[PDB]
Amino acid sequence: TRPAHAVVLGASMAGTLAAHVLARHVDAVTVVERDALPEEPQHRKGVPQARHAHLLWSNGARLIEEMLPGTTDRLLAAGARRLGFPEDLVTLTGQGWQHRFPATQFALVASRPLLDLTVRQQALGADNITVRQRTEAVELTGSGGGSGGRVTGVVVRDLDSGRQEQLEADLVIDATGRGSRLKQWLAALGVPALEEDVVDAGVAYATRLFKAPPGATTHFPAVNIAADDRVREPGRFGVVYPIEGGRWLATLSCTRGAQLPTHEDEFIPFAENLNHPILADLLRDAEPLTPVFGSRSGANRRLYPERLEQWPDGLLVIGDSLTAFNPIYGHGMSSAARCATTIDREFERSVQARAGTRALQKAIGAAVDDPWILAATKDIDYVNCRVSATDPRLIGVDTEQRLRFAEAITAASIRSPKASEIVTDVMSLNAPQAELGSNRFLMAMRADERLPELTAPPFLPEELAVVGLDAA
Amino acid sequence: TRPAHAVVLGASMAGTLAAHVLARHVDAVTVVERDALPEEPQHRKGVPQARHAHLLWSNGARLIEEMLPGTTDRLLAAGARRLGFPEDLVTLTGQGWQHRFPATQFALVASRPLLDLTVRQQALGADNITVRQRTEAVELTGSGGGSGGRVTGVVVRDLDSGRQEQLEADLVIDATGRGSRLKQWLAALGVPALEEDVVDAGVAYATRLFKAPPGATTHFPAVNIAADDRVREPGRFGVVYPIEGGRWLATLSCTRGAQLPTHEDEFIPFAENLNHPILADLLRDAEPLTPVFGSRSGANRRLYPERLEQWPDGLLVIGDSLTAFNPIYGHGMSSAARCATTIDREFERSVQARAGTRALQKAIGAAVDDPWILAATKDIDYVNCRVSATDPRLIGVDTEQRLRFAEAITAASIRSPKASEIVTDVMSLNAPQAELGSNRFLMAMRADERLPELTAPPFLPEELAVVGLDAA
Ligand SMILES: Cc1cc2nc3c(=O)[nH]c(=O)nc-3n(C[C@H](O)[C@H](O)[C@H](O)COP(=O)(O)OP(=O)(O)OC[C@H]3O[C@@H](n4cnc5c(N)ncnc54)[C@H](O)[C@@H]3O)c2cc1C
Ligand SMILES: Cc1cc2nc3c(=O)[nH]c(=O)nc-3n(C[C@H](O)[C@H](O)[C@H](O)COP(=O)(O)OP(=O)(O)OC[C@H]3O[C@@H](n4cnc5c(N)ncnc54)[C@H](O)[C@@H]3O)c2cc1C
Ligand SMILES: CC(=O)OC/C=C(\C)CC[C@@H]1O[C@@]1(C)CC[C@H]1OC1(C)C
Ligand SMILES: [Cl-]
Repeated sequence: TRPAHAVVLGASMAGTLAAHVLARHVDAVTVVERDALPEEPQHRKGVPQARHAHLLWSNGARLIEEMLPGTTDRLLAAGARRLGFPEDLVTLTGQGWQHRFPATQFALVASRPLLDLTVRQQALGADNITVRQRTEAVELTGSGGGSGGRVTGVVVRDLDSGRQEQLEADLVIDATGRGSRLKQWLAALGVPALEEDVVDAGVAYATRLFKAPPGATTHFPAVNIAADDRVREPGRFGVVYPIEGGRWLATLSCTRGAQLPTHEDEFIPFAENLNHPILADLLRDAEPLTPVFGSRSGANRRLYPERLEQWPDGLLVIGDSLTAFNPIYGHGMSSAARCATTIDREFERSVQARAGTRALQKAIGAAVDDPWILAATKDIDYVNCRVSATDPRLIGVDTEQRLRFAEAITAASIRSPKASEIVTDVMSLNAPQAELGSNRFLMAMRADERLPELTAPPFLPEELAVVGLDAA
Repeated sequence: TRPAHAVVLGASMAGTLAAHVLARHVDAVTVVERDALPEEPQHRKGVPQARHAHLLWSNGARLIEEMLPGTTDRLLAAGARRLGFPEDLVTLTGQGWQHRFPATQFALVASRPLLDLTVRQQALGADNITVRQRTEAVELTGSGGGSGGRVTGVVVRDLDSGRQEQLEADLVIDATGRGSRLKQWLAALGVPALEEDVVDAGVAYATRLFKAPPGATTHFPAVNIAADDRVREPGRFGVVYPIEGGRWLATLSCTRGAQLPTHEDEFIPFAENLNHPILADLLRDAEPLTPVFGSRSGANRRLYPERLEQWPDGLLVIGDSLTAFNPIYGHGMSSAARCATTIDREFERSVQARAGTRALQKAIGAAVDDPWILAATKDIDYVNCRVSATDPRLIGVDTEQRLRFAEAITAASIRSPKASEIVTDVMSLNAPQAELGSNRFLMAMRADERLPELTAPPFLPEELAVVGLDAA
């Protein structure tokens, strides 16, 4: 019969959205969150990635807006900014500067804790959602492997008390992020291991918060230095996004074989050694507000529970636990919104053999293919890249043809409007990566006008005035 | 690599939309249509159903509008009407008259040949679609059976000539309607027979065109008379929709075990023996413009090429040939729009070893599940219904439970606004039928007000003035 009680494990983006949606179809929804959840925008041990820059692409923004009307207006009231792509950015690519064509896509930019709090507020207010903060999921109960295994509940442990308790449920949602022990829990229940694709370029991040020159959060574009020669050299990148409170979030990145700034005095010299020193120039005399924060969670890994015949009934895995991506492309939250979107849209059809949770998990798997195959294609050809994947779209490919086509796509997007719009659709997770091989894109790539090469970064004079620069 | 030439077999609703969509992804697209296609709105031997009432539910209309912008305005320019449900209809159900709540869904109503021509106009004009009229596809070429056979092309026969040239293609789409020889073509090439669910209530139709009282096509609602019972007696129904040209399209229907008006003189007496004589009264002094047209195509059929592992590469089946429904629910065209919509949205992702066509056919099959189980559930329990199906949602269900819930839904839909909106979402193919078992709907069914039972059909006095009637 219908599920009556659902336990969502984890209360970050994936868990929160899935819990809000399940509450519409399930009588009772418990959320099990290890951390205490602040009622003020504040960092916390469970989401350490929140220290680094976070783009909410249009896909995620529009999907969240549909689940939770008013969330965008609430975020912008709080000082968030809607960056239009490519209009509101100064971007250096491997092929040159991006012409700031009129915005055809957008991302919402803000400190991640502000976005998390604003979503929790809109989503977890429901009467039939009980969130148990300071509570840790320890393992899953039930049988597994063979014939017809199912998950019956979850053993949770109060952290402030230390007591343990078995929490029974008809449905269990693992949303415990990239560091999920699902594999451990599954081995405990006697479930055979899952298929796992991995494309790991060894990306790491180093981030500092800065106080921005007055007005730069609204009248100065974001600046991104994303040039790369993947097969010869490890990548080195840098970004400066505006966030709320007149602040600049500056995030530097590299791939395996390169070295990030460990100390504060090494931050600027890394931005100086990029293909253009604009970032070092912008941050030279900005006031630093934090030390350097680091992250090493940059690998593209994807589990395939939809392929496991022994997948236990009543168990779903969403978010970073199901599949996590190279954050340079900023799709983690959008694909979290996708998983909750999919649960909302296939739940009723799936509960009418409990082939309904394996149907849910199958629809969920399809929903996250777009960010997986985008990040895996871009990263697969880096020098030193660790690759362990069965995806035929990656393994049996003529690599030099792949990079020649990669350079063509970038060369078209930076200097031709029709080719730029399609790329932003893919970059904003609103169109599949395969659209860039479509005849439509091939004809835009060939027939559209190509503006001249920008010799200097395309800043408006006003914009250089806001930060006290001119010339290049 | 990508397919280069696609042959769409059939140029009705399914074929035309698929041809327009394939043309966006395929360099060359030929459509093979048996009939000659008129440039003026006219009936034709290939679409004999066009004589009978045709509702374009909101689902189909919005899908067509997105693929072919401007089609809605063109239809209404031609005199079509957008019926708002339930506001613009006078409907008798098994549980009483439907309260004309403000419209929460809509259908486009017009003569089917008018809809056919204006969609062909918007769709087949493309540079890379050549339509060869008066040409019949007779059988398929290629390999087949065992491992992974493929279809190489189609043997076509020029009709005005007697000629018989083979037309090769990378992809072939069977859109030849309910009376397609697909099964013959597949058996000849050695592919095993496909799974087929059928729930056939023996539905037949009898239709007459009438000239409507001046203004009634704009200021008088559609009138729908739907019989109550199913388990004791065959159903007897009638509807009168306004169509373009100040005309009334009147279509009467019954299920197996009843007798339809076969000739002209028993039309009125059949609408006279319905549970309310409003239909016979409305056409008593109207001018009949046609003789009575008949149809016996009322069976719910669903093929499962997504289930056949021996399904030939490069072959797709869409439209009525893939799955056909009891037209009382008016979803055939909406499910055609879905099939081309699904092709358009997963073509690029799937042809990227033709493991892509079997993915397309799986995506298409999912798109047509909603009308299938929306047409099979209502019909499954009719007297005399012949059923041969593997669908667990029909075979393993408590008959009295299905019936008890059916009347509860209708009793709620006719007298409660919140319950009415959800039902119209489902009936207009905008929500899966499983939504009517949702917690959302169950609490709408229980918490929303129930207006008093309507004693008389709910015509406004103004409306009866337009047609010269009064009383009940
Ligand atoms: C450096 C970096 C930059 C990123 N930038 C972007 C970006 O620009 N845009 C974007 O869209 N995405 C970005 N991402 C990805 C994004 O942060 C995640 O995809 C997003 O947070 C969704 O993760 P999640 O909800 O699945 O789990 P997480 O966000 O990782 O959270 C897991 C939650 O589960 C809880 N939990 C864990 N274990 C247990 C347990 N045993 N019991 C109870 N609770 C538990 C944790 O406390 C936490 O609250 C970035 C990621 C990184 C690392
Ligand atoms: C009585 C009745 C009422 C209906 N009412 C509604 C309604 O209210 N709403 C709704 O949405 N749907 C309704 N339908 C269904 C709707 O008519 C169809 O679903 C719709 O026309 C889509 O069909 P199709 O394009 O797949 O094939 P069809 O419309 O049946 O057309 C098949 C085409 O293929 C061609 N063809 C066939 N064989 C060959 C061959 N060997 N070689 C070449 N060409 C060939 C034919 O000439 C024709 O052009 C109704 C159907 C019937 C029978
Ligand atoms: C980096 C490379 O060659 O990999 C292939 C590139 C692909 C598949 C598309 C990515 C776009 O080329 C990028 C990186 C430029 C877009 C940015 O200008 C923005 C701000 C819209
Ligand atoms: Cl991190």
